[PDB]
Amino acid sequence: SELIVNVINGPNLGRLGRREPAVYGGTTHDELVALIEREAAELGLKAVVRQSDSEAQLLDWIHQAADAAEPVILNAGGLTHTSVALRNACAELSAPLIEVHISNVHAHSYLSPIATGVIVGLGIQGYLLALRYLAEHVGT
Amino acid sequence: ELIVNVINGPNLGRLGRREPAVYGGTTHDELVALIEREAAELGLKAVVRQSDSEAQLLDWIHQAADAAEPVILNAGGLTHTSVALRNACAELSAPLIEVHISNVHAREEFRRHSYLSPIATGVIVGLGIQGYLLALRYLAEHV
Ligand SMILES: O=C1[C@@H](O)[C@H](O)C[C@](O)(C(=O)O)[C@@H]1Cc1c(F)c(F)c(F)c(F)c1F
Ligand SMILES: O=C1[C@@H](O)[C@H](O)C[C@](O)(C(=O)O)[C@@H]1Cc1c(F)c(F)c(F)c(F)c1F
Ligand SMILES: O=C1[C@@H](O)[C@H](O)C[C@](O)(C(=O)O)[C@@H]1Cc1c(F)c(F)c(F)c(F)c1F
Ligand SMILES: O=C(O)c1ccc(O)c(O)c1Cc1c(F)c(F)c(F)c(F)c1F
Ligand SMILES: [Cl-]
Ligand SMILES: [Cl-]
Ligand code: NA
Repeated sequence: SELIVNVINGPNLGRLGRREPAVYGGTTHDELVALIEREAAELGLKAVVRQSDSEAQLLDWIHQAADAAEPVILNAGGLTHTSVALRNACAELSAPLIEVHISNVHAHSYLSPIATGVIVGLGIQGYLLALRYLAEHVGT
Repeated sequence: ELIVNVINGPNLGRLGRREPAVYGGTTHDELVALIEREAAELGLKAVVRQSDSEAQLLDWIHQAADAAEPVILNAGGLTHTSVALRNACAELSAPLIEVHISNVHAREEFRRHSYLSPIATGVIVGLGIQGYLLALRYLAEHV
């Protein structure tokens, strides 16, 4: 069966493509969802791509990915340097966790120390590169 | 076509020989071939070089700066320890992608941080040797 991958975007990402397109790119979150779904499907993956500004909703999704042993690509957005609850929930995942940021945040994520790996600064392509890693490192 | 420089620092010459259970069984020589194959596939040329010498790495980075070529850099044992390397990289006009095989944020970061991360285009850590191939894909799509 095709590998289910959850792609979770946190606060601010709802404004992707609308807010500061000269910094984070012109692609909207809707277009990002479609691009990720297409590329995942090409790789034999099923991407479940969601955005929320609610910490509670993000935790809720992470908990389901934990129980289901499904990989997660997480861009915590505005919660990246603030939510300990996200860190704590992600610590319970039993499949890979790839943290992704569009911009190079380094120019102290709670998530990075507990993620499998991290991709930052590579734009929206970072999500696609994370998919390609998972396609090669998680089996069906 | 585009020429990409992959530069590997100290320790990376022992890839596949040192702690293969941690960094993988693929040797640096085999990594070169994997990178070369992927660059052929993507329509890029890749030059892959490794040295344990900081001075040698600085020379290669200065040369990439003068040539205006992109750099994929795994500073290896110099990651947390060479300001000079960062200064050299600051003069690169083409993209700079930092790659680490291991997730450096998980293993040994208490005080110390990568010097390169703030000035890199982007960073890939923890994705194993595939991280190099992923960085190549980024470069192919971006010039
Ligand atoms: O929401 C954020 C920032 O709070 C975070 O520090 C970086 C971040 O996670 C990233 O580079 O992916 C993301 C950056 C960011 C924004 F900061 C923002 F305001 C947006 F509208 C947006 F689409 C966007 F991607
Ligand atoms: O929370 C859920 C599921 O319980 C529901 O069946 C679908 C659902 O509401 C949706 O497609 O938006 C959502 C699916 C879902 C998950 F099931 C999940 F494990 C995630 F990690 C996740 F990000 C995600 F979006
Ligand atoms: O040389 C290093 C470490 O000194 C560095 O902290 C991380 C590092 O840059 C990375 O994960 O890519 C690299 C890790 C590492 C090693 F630490 C090492 F001893 C090797 F033989 C090796 F091949 C290797 F990749
Ligand atoms: O918030 C805490 O201090 C804490 C204390 C005791 C615990 O058993 C515990 O799990 C936490 C919360 C916590 C994590 F869940 C976790 F995954 C961490 F990496 C962490 F540092 C942490 F501290
Ligand atoms: Cl890609
Ligand atoms: Cl790949
Ligand atoms: Na495609």
